[PDB]
Amino acid sequence: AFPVATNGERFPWQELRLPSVVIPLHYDLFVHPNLTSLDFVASEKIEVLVSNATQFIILHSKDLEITNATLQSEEDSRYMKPGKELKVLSYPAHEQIALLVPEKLTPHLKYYVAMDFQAKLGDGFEGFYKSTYRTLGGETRILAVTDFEPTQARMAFPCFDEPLFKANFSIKIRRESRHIALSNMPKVKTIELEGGLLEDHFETTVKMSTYLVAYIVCDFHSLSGFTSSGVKVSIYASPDKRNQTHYALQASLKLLDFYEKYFDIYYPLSKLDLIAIPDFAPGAMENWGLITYRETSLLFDPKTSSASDKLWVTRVIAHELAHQWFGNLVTMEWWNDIWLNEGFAKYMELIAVNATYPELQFDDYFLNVCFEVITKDSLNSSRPISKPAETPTQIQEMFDEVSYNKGACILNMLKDFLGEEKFQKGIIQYLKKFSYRNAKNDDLWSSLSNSCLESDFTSGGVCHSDPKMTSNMLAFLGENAEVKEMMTTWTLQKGIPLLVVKQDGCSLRLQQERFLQGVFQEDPEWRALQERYLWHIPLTYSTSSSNVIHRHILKSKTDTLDLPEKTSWVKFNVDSNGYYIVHYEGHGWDQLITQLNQNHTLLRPKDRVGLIHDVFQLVGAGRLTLDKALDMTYYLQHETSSPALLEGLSYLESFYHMMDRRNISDISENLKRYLLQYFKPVIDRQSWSDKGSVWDRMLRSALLKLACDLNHAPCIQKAAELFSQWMESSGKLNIPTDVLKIVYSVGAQTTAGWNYLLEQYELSMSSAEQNKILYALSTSKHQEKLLKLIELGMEGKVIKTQNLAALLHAIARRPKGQQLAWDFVRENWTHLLKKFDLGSYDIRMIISGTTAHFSSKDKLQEVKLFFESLEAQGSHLDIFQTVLETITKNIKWLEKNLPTLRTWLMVNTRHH
Ligand SMILES: *[C@@H]1O[C@H](CO)[C@@H](O[C@@H]2O[C@H](CO)[C@@H](O[C@@H]3O[C@H](CO[C@H]4O[C@H](CO)[C@@H](O)[C@H](O)[C@@H]4O)[C@@H](O)[C@H](O[C@H]4O[C@H](CO)[C@@H](O)[C@H](O)[C@@H]4O)[C@@H]3O)[C@H](O)[C@H]2NC(C)=O)[C@H](O)[C@H]1NC(C)=O
Ligand SMILES: *[C@@H]1O[C@H](CO)[C@@H](O[C@@H]2O[C@H](CO)[C@@H](O[C@@H]3O[C@H](CO)[C@@H](O)[C@H](O)[C@@H]3O)[C@H](O)[C@H]2NC(C)=O)[C@H](O)[C@H]1NC(C)=O
Ligand SMILES: *[C@@H]1O[C@H](CO)[C@@H](O[C@@H]2O[C@H](CO)[C@@H](O[C@@H]3O[C@H](CO)[C@@H](O)[C@H](O)[C@@H]3O)[C@H](O)[C@H]2NC(C)=O)[C@H](O)[C@H]1NC(C)=O
Ligand SMILES: *[C@@H]1O[C@H](CO)[C@@H](O[C@@H]2O[C@H](CO)[C@@H](O[C@@H]3O[C@H](CO)[C@@H](O)[C@H](O)[C@@H]3O)[C@H](O)[C@H]2NC(C)=O)[C@H](O)[C@H]1NC(C)=O
Ligand SMILES: O=C(NO)[C@H](Cc1ccc(O)cc1)n1cc(CNS(=O)(=O)c2ccc(-c3ccccn3)s2)nn1
Ligand SMILES: *[C@@H]1O[C@H](CO)[C@@H](O[C@@H]2O[C@H](CO)[C@@H](O)[C@H](O)[C@H]2NC(C)=O)[C@H](O)[C@H]1NC(C)=O
Ligand SMILES: *[C@@H]1O[C@H](CO)[C@@H](O)[C@H](O)[C@H]1NC(C)=O
Ligand SMILES: *[C@@H]1O[C@H](CO)[C@@H](O)[C@H](O)[C@H]1NC(C)=O
Ligand SMILES: *[C@@H]1O[C@H](CO)[C@@H](O)[C@H](O)[C@H]1NC(C)=O
Ligand SMILES: *[C@@H]1O[C@H](CO)[C@@H](O)[C@H](O)[C@H]1NC(C)=O
Ligand SMILES: [Zn+2]
Repeated sequence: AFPVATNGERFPWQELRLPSVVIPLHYDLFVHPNLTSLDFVASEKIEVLVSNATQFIILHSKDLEITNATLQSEEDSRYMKPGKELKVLSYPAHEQIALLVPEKLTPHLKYYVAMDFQAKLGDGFEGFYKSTYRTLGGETRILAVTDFEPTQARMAFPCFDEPLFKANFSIKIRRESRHIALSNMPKVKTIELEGGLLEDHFETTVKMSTYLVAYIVCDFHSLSGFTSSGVKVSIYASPDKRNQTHYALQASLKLLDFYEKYFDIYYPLSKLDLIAIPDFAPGAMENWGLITYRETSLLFDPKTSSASDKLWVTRVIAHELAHQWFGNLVTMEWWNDIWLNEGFAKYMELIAVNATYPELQFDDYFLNVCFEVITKDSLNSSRPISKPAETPTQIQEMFDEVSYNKGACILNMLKDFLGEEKFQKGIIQYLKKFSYRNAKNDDLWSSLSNSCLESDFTSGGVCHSDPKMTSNMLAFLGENAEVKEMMTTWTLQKGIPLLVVKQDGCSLRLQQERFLQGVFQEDPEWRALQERYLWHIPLTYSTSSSNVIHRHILKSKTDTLDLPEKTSWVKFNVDSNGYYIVHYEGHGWDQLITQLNQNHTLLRPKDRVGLIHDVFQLVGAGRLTLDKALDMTYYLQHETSSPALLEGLSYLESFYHMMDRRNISDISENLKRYLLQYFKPVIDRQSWSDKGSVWDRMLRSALLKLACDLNHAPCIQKAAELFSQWMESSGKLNIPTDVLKIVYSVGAQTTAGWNYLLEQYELSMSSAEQNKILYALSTSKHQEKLLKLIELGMEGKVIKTQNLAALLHAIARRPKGQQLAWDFVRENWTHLLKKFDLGSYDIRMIISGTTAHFSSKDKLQEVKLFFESLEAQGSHLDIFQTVLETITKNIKWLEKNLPTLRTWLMVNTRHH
């Protein structure tokens, strides 16, 4: 048959997508939450318009007791005040309710749908839920906060919980006298009810999707300032943490300005609120006018927050602010095109931080975003940027490295192609065109391809007003359709192309092929995954003679350009701005490496980190033996650009940790030696201080951490000295932030230090400190402590459970812990599920956070079996395949190149 209701009747409607016959225009929403009962009583009146006559209305509701349902109208006199009662049937399987009407409704007539509902405050990071913080005095205090994206709005009021059903919202909220209440838009009025309660009436909203509605009740304080635009920006936090909001304010004002100018679009609201929520699963959520954060994302305290931390805090404020346009002013049509929000937001981070905090050096850190997402696009299990999704759980999965980074990287790839100007003018022509409504994937390429430059040029020139037929316009319309084709290739093909370059004297044979990790070229598995995959890759290259940047658009599977000067080497994808790996056949890889050991300044600094990255990724592909990737780090002795230095190193440091976790002592013991010597010079220049530039500071941290993990006797001596000095000061002497984490994890290696550290985790007012303390706590050798941390996190009283996920991962990466963590997950999967949504980001990082590092044929089968057991019940996530392929990639990489690592390091000890 078809759906059956809770009362055992029927649902008029069978799909989980909603019906487009009734569409909502306005929500009168009223919420009265009682915070000492931990429940809420609410009501709502939805002005709807029906386009096609109907017998039944369909909404979403979940875990919501509905206790009254009427229908009124002022255009259809049958439902004239008071109005006839409706009868509701709940179909909990699609999270839908059906309101059933007495008489067929009239097309083109507005009705008001009214419901009273109630529920207990949720206790789990979604919906309208409870949250606790700690005061400085030791008091513990409660607030209630909403988190809705993507589909939990339906858990706090009945509604049409899809983006595109955009409406206006009117919120009134009732509160005790000791609380305040915030929501999306500033408060108009506060009427005093008679018992002493208060009713906050909020300015009603501009048209917006449901997942963005927010309300909060709490007792936070705030610092306020104004933009040059006239917005009141206010950072809200726990009373005692108010100090820590100053930089949030500083940066968000500067940023909100920048965004307004760059988009040519004012922020539409009158207020903008940043609040720091103590219990909060995401990094932060872009509620229009009321942005919510983990404290670690928004709060900054200078005695304890690191300079990296400030870069982080500046990044997420950049990101959420960008959503005000990309997300709220323009929302994706459906969750397939979620990258239309996140992709653009991740990218604006870069332009906006670079624009407003050049000192934060964020342009040298953006290649990590692409590099990370690349190692997941090197597997078959990867998806494309736009993929269909229908159930809640699929939608949540849609928020991943792909939706965020691949989207942000191909954007930055597009910009280099079109140029900042022509890119900005296409962005404005899109946010302006789709303001207050929705846009699908294609719409974005359309307005970015039909972008005009220098305004309209001459009004009556090359743009839409009274244009002039010229052989430029036929190539402008031709170049416009060229780019709309090329991008659509990037957005619907999974994976990332690898371009093969062969230099045969003035002749370069270009080949493209999907890049694949843990699969060789001579294999049965490889030429069947080269199915139909072909991209329009906009190439770039500089030769060894001239610094000229040539630019060709390869649209074929083979192609040949002609080199005129025919010189020493040729570096493709200059500055690395293009989403693709280049591998040189012949002596190409050999010419470039010698160039690095001779000068190395003959290749621009981005070219280098691209090479370093490209090189090692290609031994993952079998296309290069490991001794040519290691041979490159020899020039790091002279390397002066910190980015290249740190990429080089991490690769080396990855290996050391791969050698531990297994017992590969002799190799691990030699990596330790090839690092501590041969990078001794640079390590020895490092201050134990916060003095220097941002990359100076970052490199000190990176390096001093390296030597103290490798038991380098001096470093561990000095970090100990600072630690006991700190503890013998009862916290009176300050440790420089940049060695703060290193000192705690050196001190943690003893039960004293450790127990003092755990005791001060519970007393610290700086969640930046607490986070560093946790890491240190996690680095303990005893499995007694490690497990106590784990259980403390489950409880959620001492270590708040929002950290459990990340805690498990710190433990599992370290050898004395990888097993404990993996055992704990399997022995508790059911229990862990009651706390998190399978498909929540928290679950996906517990699953891959304890399995991804595995690299032996035995562990693989534990997992394939554990995953199989999960699938058996109501369970399935894409992370299952990606974990497997990754462990596989590691097994292959170990057995193909381990003897070469072993032998390379042995050789090096001979020559020096
Ligand atoms: C969430 O729900 C909680 C309860 O679960 C509510 O808290 C209660 O709120 C009600 C109403 O605000 C309170 O009820 C009133 O309490 C008075 C007693 O207060 C004493 O306080 C001091 C002690 O220092 C004495 O000096 C004083 O004389 C009292 O002994 C009663 O006397 C009240 O009755 C009289 O006054 C009212 C006020 O106008 C009149 O209407 C009556 O006719 C009557 O003459 C009244 O019963 C109750 O005390 C609160 N309890 C607690 C523990 O706080 C929250 O208000 C609610 N919050 C929200 C947002 O909904
Ligand atoms: C629901 O939200 C929409 C926004 O998406 C509201 O539309 C906006 O309505 C206002 C006022 O009706 C328009 O303001 C303008 O102000 C100047 C001031 O003098 C006036 O001269 C203009 O003629 C205009 O009214 C605004 O342009 C409009 N914006 C959009 C995008 O439509 C709508 O009013 C909201 N509905 C309710 C019931 O609140
Ligand atoms: C990060 O911010 C800096 C600061 O604006 C950006 O650098 C600037 O980029 C613009 C456009 O790329 C430069 O304009 C052009 O410069 C070249 C240099 O010769 C010139 O020939 C062109 O005709 C044009 O004037 C601008 O000069 C440059 N400023 C500086 C100080 O370098 C940078 O682009 C930003 N990065 C990103 C990724 O947005
Ligand atoms: C690796 O290649 C770079 C680029 O050629 C080398 O830097 C360059 O070194 C030469 C000297 O061998 C410099 O020449 C000098 O130029 C000044 C005027 O600019 C002139 O007045 C002097 O009499 C002298 O001829 C050249 O300027 C310099 N390039 C830059 C940008 O400063 C680098 O030294 C090479 N690495 C080596 C040789 O180890
Ligand atoms: O950016 C957002 N919204 O626009 C945030 C997440 C965020 C905020 C600031 C950042 O600098 C980066 C990411 N966000 C997602 C959701 C609902 N989906 S979720 O599955 O529960 C989930 C949470 C976090 C997820 C994540 C986190 C890193 C990478 C990939 N993914 S994914 N709510 N807020
Ligand atoms: C909703 O109503 C509209 C308009 O009454 C329907 O649109 C008509 O559909 C028929 C079907 O072939 C066409 O021949 C007409 O030309 C359409 N007219 C208009 C004005 O759109 C629509 O099919 C109805 N859909 C549902 C699901 O009820
Ligand atoms: C539903 O509305 C009617 C209107 O007369 C009211 O009497 C009734 O108490 C309401 N139900 C509730 C508040 O649960
Ligand atoms: C916050 O700033 C004020 C002003 O200097 C100071 O009195 C207070 O002690 C500060 N608190 C912290 C934790 O820095
Ligand atoms: C690779 O992915 C494709 C499409 O997602 C799928 O058909 C194929 O089964 C995958 N490879 C393997 C070995 O299963
Ligand atoms: C490594 O080898 C030594 C040699 O006996 C052994 O005692 C130790 O337990 C091994 N470590 C692991 C993790 O197997
Ligand atoms: Zn986002």
